Amino acid sequence: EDVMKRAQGLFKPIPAKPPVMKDNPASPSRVELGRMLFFDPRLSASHLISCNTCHNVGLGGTDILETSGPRNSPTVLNAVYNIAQFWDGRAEDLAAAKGPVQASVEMNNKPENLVATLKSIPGYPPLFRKAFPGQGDPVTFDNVAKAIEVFEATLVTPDAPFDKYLKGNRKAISSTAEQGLALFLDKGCAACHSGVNMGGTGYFPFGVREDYKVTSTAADKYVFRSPSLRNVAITMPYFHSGKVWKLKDAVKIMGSAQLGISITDADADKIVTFLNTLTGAQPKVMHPVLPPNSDDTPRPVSN
Amino acid sequence: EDVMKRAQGLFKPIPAKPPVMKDNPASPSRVELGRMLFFDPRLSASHLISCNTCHNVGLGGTDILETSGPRNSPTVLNAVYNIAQFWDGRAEDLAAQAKGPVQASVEMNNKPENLVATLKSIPGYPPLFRKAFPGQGDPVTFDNVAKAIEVFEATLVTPDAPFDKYLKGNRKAISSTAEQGLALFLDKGCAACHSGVNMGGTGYFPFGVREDGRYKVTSTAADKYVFRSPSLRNVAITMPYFHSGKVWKLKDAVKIMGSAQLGISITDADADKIVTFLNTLTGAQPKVMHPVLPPNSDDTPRPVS
Ligand code: HEC
Ligand code: HEC
Ligand code: HEC
Ligand code: HEC
Ligand SMILES: [Ca+2]
Ligand SMILES: [Ca+2]
Repeated sequence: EDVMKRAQGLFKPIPAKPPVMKDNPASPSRVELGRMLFFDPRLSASHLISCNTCHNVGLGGTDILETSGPRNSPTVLNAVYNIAQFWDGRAEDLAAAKGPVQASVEMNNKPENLVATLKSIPGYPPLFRKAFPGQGDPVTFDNVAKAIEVFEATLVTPDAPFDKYLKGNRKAISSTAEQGLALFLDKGCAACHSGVNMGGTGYFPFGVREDYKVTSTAADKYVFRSPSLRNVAITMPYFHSGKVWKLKDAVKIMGSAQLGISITDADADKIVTFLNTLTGAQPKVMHPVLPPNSDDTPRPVSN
Repeated sequence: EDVMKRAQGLFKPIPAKPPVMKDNPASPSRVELGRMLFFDPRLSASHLISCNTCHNVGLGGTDILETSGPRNSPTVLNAVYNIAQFWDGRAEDLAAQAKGPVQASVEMNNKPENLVATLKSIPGYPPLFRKAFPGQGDPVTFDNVAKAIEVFEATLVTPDAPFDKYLKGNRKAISSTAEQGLALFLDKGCAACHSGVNMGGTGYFPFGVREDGRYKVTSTAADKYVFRSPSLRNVAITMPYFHSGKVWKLKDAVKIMGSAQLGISITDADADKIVTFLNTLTGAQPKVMHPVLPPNSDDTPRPVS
């Protein structure tokens, strides 16, 4: 199959094994701690919002809201395979500081309040000494993000029917889905939505905006990340703004004159059918049991 | 006309003003320190090699050699507008920081702590680090060396290429043949990968040119490597081409990029028009004063060989 072979050139399947992070080695106790932090709403100043609120592991790693400039929450699933870390920005700033964990935390908290709160919870410091042995002061923000990152690295979705197809089985997806794939290649979609994550590799001067929703940029210095399409069927709504609710409308907008690509409604349906093959196996995550406040834990602040 | 409006969609001209670096504010003394360090060969263990050796401001910010796995040196000119920092790697690793390009370059020829100890042994350096990073007890550090350099790098931009005058409205700034090259570049789909203010350097793609004058071809990286699609600004003057530097002639690099593997075929006539367009992307080359560097003391480490 030409189509299969062309697919195997542009994409690779998600490995079952969590990828190693260089300079952040995974260990049981570090992965455990990262899981606790991920579900602990005390990392928000109000004590109500955890990472799981906006990146819900039960809803495709996102929260099925438009936004929470406001942005749609991208999935945490397979985010460890994204090269491009942010929805949009100017070239120079995406080039030259804060990564996504820190940025996310600052949405509803201050790093220093976060760390002072963790220190006030007697169960946390012993877990940080186990997870970061050797350090005199292991409860720090950088260590919070390290622990969370080794947990996020286990939030991968191997075994999507498309991945079975990449590994050699032509029958793992329906031939309607195969027609959508063929269309996805020939129309040019794959140039931007490529590699092991089927996107997340780069930025383009191409946002979807209003004035109806259309692809555009005026000569404007902002560029947008072309997202991974993995699990796109269950991470609605779509695009940086979350303004477009249906996958089919998303596919149709992407059939813009501005990126080459003309597509019929019939083409769209086949493409959607193909995009439906990219839903992998969803991680089964245990809700952690969190250590209790002390009398000295800071009070919630409503915002 | 229409070809113009499409080009204004995809590309953006280089600003004349150095871009502001988040958390790395430019100041006259930080810029001056960064220029000194850039031209100081004592940042290498041999004391012979400076940033300017591999990224020569005289030669389009590169060194016109294949390689110095070994990689061709990308230009420093406008590098402040590259989002993608490296030639290639796996997705998960490019996602992480194994250090940025300054640290990694230094590691080609030296160790960071030897660099720092060398700078402290040069009496004229510590005071300049004090002026450049006020309020810090110990300002001579590896991170401060990179910060000083980066604000110096931020001045190494090339505004006013003929193509940028065209972006700004003037259709006569490039030849009508250049304009046909432009039309081709867009229509064959080149611009999706070589877009924005830097006309590339925005992303990684699972295509590298490999050993197959067409011994070289685009081939997929079903191993798990992706390659940066580079900025094509000043491409006419930063030969040889591709991550390995193996293709010397621009026109050959263009033909190679006419790959069916990327849904593209171009005639030889086509290639020539595209080359003509690419030649419009050379900007004004920065005029950089070679610094006068402070002298060793008697305790400055010896060169190694
Ligand atoms: C708890 C501390 C966490 C963790 C570990 C992460 N998040 Fe969020 N997140 C939110 C939004 C709107 C974005 C998009 C920001 C933008 O691009 O402009 C993010 C982004 C991320 C990422 C990047 C994922 C990727 O595509 O590579 C990651 C890894 C990440 N977050 C992890 C929104 C929120 C919230 C809504 C209020 C909350 C709460 C969090 N995030 C918290 C966390
Ligand atoms: C071929 C016609 C396609 C198809 C079927 C899709 N794409 Fe793209 N894509 C690009 C960018 C920069 C974005 C983000 C835009 C924004 O957020 O404002 C997108 C977004 C999508 C989505 C939304 C998915 C989500 O998780 O929100 C979908 C379903 C989608 N694309 C499918 C970039 C590009 C390109 C770069 C030039 C090209 C070509 C395409 N996309 C083409 C297509
Ligand atoms: C002196 C300290 C410097 C500075 C400030 C920089 N360089 Fe180099 N450089 C070299 C090579 C082969 C590469 C490519 C590496 C790869 O991607 O695999 C680099 C890369 C850079 C960059 C990134 C540029 C970009 O495209 O965005 C930058 C900003 C950079 N360098 C700055 C080769 C060498 C050398 C050859 C021996 C020497 C000496 C240096 N570099 C030194 C420095
Ligand atoms: C349309 C026909 C074109 C033209 C005229 C060019 N490109 Fe690309 N390009 C891409 C990548 C990933 C690379 C680096 C590959 C490697 O080094 O192994 C390139 C490289 C080039 C160059 C060399 C520039 C240099 O400084 O060395 C040139 C002149 C060039 N390209 C022109 C990526 C892509 C794409 C991604 C899918 C597409 C499409 C194109 N390029 C198309 C074209
Ligand atoms: Ca979404
Ligand atoms: Ca070169």
